[PDB]
Amino acid sequence: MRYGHFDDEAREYVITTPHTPYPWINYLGSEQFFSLLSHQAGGYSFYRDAKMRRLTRYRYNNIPADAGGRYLYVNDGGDVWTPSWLPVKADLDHFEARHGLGYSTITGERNGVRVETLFFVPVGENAEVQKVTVTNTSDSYKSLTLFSFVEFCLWNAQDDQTNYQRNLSIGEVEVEQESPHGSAIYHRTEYRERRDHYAVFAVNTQAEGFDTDRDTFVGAYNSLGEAAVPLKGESANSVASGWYPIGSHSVAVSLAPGESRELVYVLGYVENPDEEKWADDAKQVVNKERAHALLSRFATSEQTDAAFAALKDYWTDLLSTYSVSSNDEKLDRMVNIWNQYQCMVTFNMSRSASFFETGIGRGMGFRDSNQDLLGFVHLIPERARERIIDIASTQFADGSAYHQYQPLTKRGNNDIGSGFNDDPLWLIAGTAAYIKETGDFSILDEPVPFDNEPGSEVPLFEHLTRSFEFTVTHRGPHGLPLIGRADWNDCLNLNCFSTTPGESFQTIENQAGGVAESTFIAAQFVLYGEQYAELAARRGLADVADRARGHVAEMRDALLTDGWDGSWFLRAYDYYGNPIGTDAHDEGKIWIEPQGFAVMAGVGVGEGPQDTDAPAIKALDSVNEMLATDHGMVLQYPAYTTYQVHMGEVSTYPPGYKENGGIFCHANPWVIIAETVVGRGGRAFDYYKRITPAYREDISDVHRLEPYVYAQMIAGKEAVRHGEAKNSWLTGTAAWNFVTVSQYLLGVRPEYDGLVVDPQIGPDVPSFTVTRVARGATYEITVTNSGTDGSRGRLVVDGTPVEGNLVPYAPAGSTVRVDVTL
Amino acid sequence: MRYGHFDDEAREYVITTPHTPYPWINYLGSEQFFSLLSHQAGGYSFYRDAKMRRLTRYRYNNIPADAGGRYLYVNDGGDVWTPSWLPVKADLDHFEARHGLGYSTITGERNGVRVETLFFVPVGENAEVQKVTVTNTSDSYKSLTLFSFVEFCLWNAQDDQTNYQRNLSIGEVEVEQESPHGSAIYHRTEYRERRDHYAVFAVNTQAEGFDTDRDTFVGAYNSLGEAAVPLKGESANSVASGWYPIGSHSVAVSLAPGESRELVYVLGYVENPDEEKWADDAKQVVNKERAHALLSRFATSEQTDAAFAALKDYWTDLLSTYSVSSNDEKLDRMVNIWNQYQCMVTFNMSRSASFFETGIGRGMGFRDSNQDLLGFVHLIPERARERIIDIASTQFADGSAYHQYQPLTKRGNNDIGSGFNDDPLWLIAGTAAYIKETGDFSILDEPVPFDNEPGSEVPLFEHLTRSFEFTVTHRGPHGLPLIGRADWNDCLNLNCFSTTPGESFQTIENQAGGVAESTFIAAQFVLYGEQYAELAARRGLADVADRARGHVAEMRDALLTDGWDGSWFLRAYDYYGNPIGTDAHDEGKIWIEPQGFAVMAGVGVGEGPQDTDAPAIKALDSVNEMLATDHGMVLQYPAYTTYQVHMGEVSTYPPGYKENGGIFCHANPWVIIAETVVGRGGRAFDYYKRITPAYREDISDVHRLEPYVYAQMIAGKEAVRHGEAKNSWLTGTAAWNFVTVSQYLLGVRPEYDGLVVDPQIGPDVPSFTVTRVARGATYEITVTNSGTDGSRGRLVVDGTPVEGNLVPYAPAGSTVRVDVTL
Ligand SMILES: OC[C@H]1O[C@@H](O[C@H]2[C@H](O)[C@@H](O)[C@H](O)O[C@@H]2CO)[C@H](O)[C@@H](O)[C@@H]1O
Ligand SMILES: OC[C@H]1O[C@@H](O[C@H]2[C@H](O)[C@@H](O)[C@H](O)O[C@@H]2CO)[C@H](O)[C@@H](O)[C@@H]1O
Repeated sequence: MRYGHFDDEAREYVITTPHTPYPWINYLGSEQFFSLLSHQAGGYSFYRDAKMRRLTRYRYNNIPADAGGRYLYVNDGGDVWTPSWLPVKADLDHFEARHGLGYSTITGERNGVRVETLFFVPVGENAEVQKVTVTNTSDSYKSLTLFSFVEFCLWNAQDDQTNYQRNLSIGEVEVEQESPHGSAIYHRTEYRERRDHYAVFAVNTQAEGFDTDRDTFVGAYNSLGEAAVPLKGESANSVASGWYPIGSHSVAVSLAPGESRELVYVLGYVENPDEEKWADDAKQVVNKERAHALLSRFATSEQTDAAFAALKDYWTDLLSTYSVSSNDEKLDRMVNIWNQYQCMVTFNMSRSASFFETGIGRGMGFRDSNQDLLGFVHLIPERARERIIDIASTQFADGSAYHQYQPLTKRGNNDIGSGFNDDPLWLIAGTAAYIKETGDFSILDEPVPFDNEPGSEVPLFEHLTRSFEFTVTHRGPHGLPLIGRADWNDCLNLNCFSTTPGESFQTIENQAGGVAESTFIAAQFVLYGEQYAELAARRGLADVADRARGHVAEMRDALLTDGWDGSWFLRAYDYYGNPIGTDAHDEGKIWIEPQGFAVMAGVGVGEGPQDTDAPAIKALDSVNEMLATDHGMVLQYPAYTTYQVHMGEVSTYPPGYKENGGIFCHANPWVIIAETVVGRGGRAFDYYKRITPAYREDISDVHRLEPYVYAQMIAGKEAVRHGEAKNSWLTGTAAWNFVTVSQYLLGVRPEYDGLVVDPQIGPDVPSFTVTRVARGATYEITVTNSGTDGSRGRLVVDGTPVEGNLVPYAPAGSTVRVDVTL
Repeated sequence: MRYGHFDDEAREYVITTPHTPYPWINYLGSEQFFSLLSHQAGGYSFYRDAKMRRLTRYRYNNIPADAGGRYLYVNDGGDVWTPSWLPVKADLDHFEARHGLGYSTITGERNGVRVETLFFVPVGENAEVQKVTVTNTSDSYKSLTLFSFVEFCLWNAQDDQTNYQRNLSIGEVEVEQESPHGSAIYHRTEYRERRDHYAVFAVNTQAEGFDTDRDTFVGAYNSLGEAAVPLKGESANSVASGWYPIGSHSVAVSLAPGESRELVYVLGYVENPDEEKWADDAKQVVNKERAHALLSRFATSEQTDAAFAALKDYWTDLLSTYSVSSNDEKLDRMVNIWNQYQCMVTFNMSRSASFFETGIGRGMGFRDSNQDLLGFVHLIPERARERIIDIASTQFADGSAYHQYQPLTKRGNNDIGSGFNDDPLWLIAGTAAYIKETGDFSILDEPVPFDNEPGSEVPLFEHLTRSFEFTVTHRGPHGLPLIGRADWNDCLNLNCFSTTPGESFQTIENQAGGVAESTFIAAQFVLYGEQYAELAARRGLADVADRARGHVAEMRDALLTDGWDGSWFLRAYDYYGNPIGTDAHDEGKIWIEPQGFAVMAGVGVGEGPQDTDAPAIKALDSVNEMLATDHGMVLQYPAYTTYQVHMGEVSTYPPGYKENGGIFCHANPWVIIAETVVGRGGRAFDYYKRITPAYREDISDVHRLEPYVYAQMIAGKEAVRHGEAKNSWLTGTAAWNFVTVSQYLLGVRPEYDGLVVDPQIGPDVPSFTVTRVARGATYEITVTNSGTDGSRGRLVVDGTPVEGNLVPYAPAGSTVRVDVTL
């Protein structure tokens, strides 16, 4: 199956039909106000946060899945149809949806009329802009009347979705048909309350009608695709007290054959200071200064078109700092465009919102973002520097770290689990990278506070220390670090033991005590121990850059003595000291995570890939023998047939699903560089094209999802719908896979002291040109691949031959030639 | 407008059409497993708790509102229609829905075929039973194939509704078409987990088909009313791994004209002990012992019909202990049947679940139930005695009381507000009543624990004490009690002061400090102070029955000195000591609550109703002048045009809505007995028929709701949709209105020492016969009304004339004649 294709030259994914398997969406807006739009126009919009400021209403778990998005109702002499197809689901002459960078296009054609919409949230404007181009393709005349639809969300998801007792009575909105530039509306529910803000919906034509109550608009005994006003041929011009409010404007267009009209809408998170909140001393009308302007800069096609480019350039500039030329377009589009893109949504989304994220329970994770930053520091160091400090601030003076944080209020959340003992080291992982990208040792000296509590601020370095030493303090009799609530994945909870339903495994209570340990953590800390022992050293804290350096080794050395199976690494030593993931169990002998993660860190790594006396090698050989799937590497194997009380949420999952014998994309990219690390270039790549969606276009139907995005969860060999990927769009895999090709496969990877060129792509890719902007200097890396396992590139920089993996950092505005053969 | 009528003789409300304004529902099941069914069959089912054990999926905020209930798909030679009309919304020949006591009937007729369903949850069976009677009314032959639908809810609402990341992968279910008695299914999602339970769906015929995945059943690009399998003429026999699972069974029926077939379904919260959980040592199949039986007792029409009666009798017995004979059927049906019924749903529902209650955030309230018990002690004292102890147990040794409690785990909840300073006295209000009903001073000596914490248990008396003295400790410079988070209604939060959105006013933080006081509380405590000073006295704690007695008076006396406006009672003294609800403000001078509640308690009450020098009188005169509406008495007046920072959630509401100038039914019945208390019988009644739905049948369209139920919130004079009632079905008004007629209007009201007959019904009702079962003896109260304001009844018990309002308690099996003229 296939439903579209990639148009690289245009930097976009094209879709043939609305009969996609599952709704495929794009993420609009990269700064403060993002919108989510299904190729069906289905989806919704929010400012900063969607838990709290959900501009508009979406309903998951819908029948059919996803009826309800931004819609245009069109009546052609009693004919009502929508190009979104949804909701009316009409017979279309032609249809197509193209995803873009910051935007998407929806175009629909029924009965001699063409409606095309441009969807985009443009830069600087906390508003989703829409540019319509209803064009008439008929010899005859078409005289149409157009209905625009939207369903506001009363600003708050948890309260809105779920709490109707207070909620149905607060829905007051204002109308202003005679607006300066056209005619609009202003959802202001709760504004009389503490709110000093609202949303604006408009069109740039004097609307000859409108509506602001849904039932009024659609009438009872009804569906969306059966909307009542669009069929009546005009608008009931409802006005709302209570219940659910929507925005609409009645518009008619008359167009000679081929004739056309342009219509621009403007949905905006409009907002005022408190003082100028009111147009009254009554305080009964909303200040509309800051919204008149809004719809004011977006009131022609010249401006809407003008904006379209602005961002195009925005992305267009944006992709430069890393790009590629090769034979494997499949590769190219994903690094170049679509993956570097998928990387971005995450920087901003954390894992808050997706179509699998109700984006209520989830703000931004400490762990998901620190790992998210890697994928992003190179997109925009400046923006990134802040996150480090925004995320670091959710740091306890304990060293212990807020599992996550509420995006909007920028404050810690205990809402979803607590006591995850690996978090603390993340800080170092993403952070240490900042500097590699920039050389900015400035951020260490920035002062970062503890828990957001003022007066506590310390240079960000203490946040690196605290977390480093959190482990050192917190480890088990094996010298192995403690798992607590969990290492990485939250499905491994040794200290839970629970038979009473109704309590999530992440909120559920965690029992005091243990001798319990994670080898996945120990692994990470052997990577990051050094991450900070060094940065601390360049600090001139030489005496404490060794202590730190030493604690890794006790730990380096205790991760082979005590976490080794002579074939693979132990998943963990559970609660009373017994192990987990030994060959000594029926189910779950091999767990992929210490495996990939302990080789990236370099543990048990020998002379070459030829040498098989290297635990590195034995360790990967096996995931190869055991975990590895054609679609990717299941988390561990085999999955469970019974509920391991002692472990936690892990076995709750049927076999083949998720953290239970499911392919956890995220876990996968960790192992690849292990292949590269190891020198098994050919293998890694095979892995990377394995869990990779560039190469996804093939069986769009196996996936049922977006062929352009790294989706956590592609179903397991054990499961019936294996090759079933869910939760696309918001997986650290976006950030961790870019990494690999960024830095380990295409081996263009930075350091504090120079740019390191070291490819390991297997023979599949024999030639490429990587251009990476570093420190202002462009590096043009033309490379010759011949594929020897354990082969390496020799560098010839600027015509002269050099030693190292390394290139000296070059003065800006300078352009530098690297040639490396391997 | 009107859409049905009352059929008293049958004890049921009948409906003509599915084109009701808003969905009208009934509550099935009175013990452990209740289901909610819209007359459209729309709704859902749960065991004990619906937050946690939602058997099946409902979606609020649906378009149209409420597509999705229990549905039967019928195909008549390629013709698919549903009698629920919903979801397919087809053209019906004839249609009708009758609500019942514990059940409802849905009957639909299209194209020469008749399908009638009986819906009921029967006694002892934690299952909703369905009895279908597809009958053919045609001269020709109809050969049909029938599809039954249901959409399971993965047991947990908060997790299910909102949390799709883990959720879509756990949906494993089992099928067994060849079941002993017919063919069925067993939603067992999470069962491999801590669950030791599940649900069973069946029919009693070998099903010639089935389905257990929704999309599979309906296919994509689809709605419910456009289900895909019902149209194909057979079932895809889906089986589910992950996603949303449903239950269906393919059934065909062939019937001569007038010929008919009977079909019984059985949806059940089936459950096992842990040990016998498994049919395997594999633990990969669900024990089905306890479910085979389930569908086993319900596998003929003889048993289904047999059960129908059992409960009919159940209610049928149930209404005896209080009933009436009069001219005002309008009155009769509500006391007798429909109100005493509405009373019951509440005992069980608290305010957890309604169609306005997502029934996730809300378990059972301390305050809503204590007040709920009043309405119910007489239905079933035994059941009631436990609640007192179940609810009392959510009592802090502080005296301070858990605002509410999680129904299922039976434990306190801080989820929704905390620090409500009136709660504590509720305990006395409902509890003291227990005894009046029964004489059971046993419950005081029951031992009730504190916070559910063992070892703390004390006779329930300390729970009466604690709460009594909680106030005494907690009062303001006026000697008035403190409001804290709130008195009664949660919209009056003096100590909040908040301009930052996103925090509910009940969870939001409450500021330490105050001189803030509620007069509504003070009022209550003057009613309950005595409630317990006496019970304590009959204890022989005479020395402490006076201290207690005294604290009322300081308080009786401080409620007129300090809470009086010479016209009405002060709503409260706010945070720095300034008052609220004085005639001294533009908005909100008169607040109905101290008014009704301070006259029920008897404060400022004079010689008669003629006397107008009585604050009682001035106080009600005014609510009459100010608050009183044709539809009922708005909470206070006038409502707000601006947000009183100091007050809290109160002004967030537009004028005319809810706790803001909205008719708060609940507040209303408090005042009536004030009229009765006062002697203004004629007025009270006028009030009671005023906010009363018996008399609701009139303009079914003003209400948009169930004409048989007390709905909190009927919109205000100030609001546009005034006469708009929302949130029907779960208002303490059900419990508090029964009270009034129970005890004050029809004046058949109990005490510790005898039965008190004292009507005050105004002249509208000149004659009645009340039969009330007390202490085993039936009391037949034939009464003669002539209506003098301040008139009273003289009693002639058993032919001989007596003095008092009082009748001596009569030895059981005895029947007693009361004649009273007034
Ligand atoms: O476990 C891997 C990754 O999962 C994230 O936790 C999720 C997880 O995705 C899901 O499979 C499980 O069912 O629910 C939890 C909810 O938190 C988490 O964000 C990461 O820390 C973790 O590494
Ligand atoms: O306030 C009266 C009654 O209301 C209940 O609190 C509700 C209330 O119904 C609603 O109008 C407000 O918007 O929300 C709160 C949520 O708790 C409460 O159950 C009662 O205590 C109270 O007397």
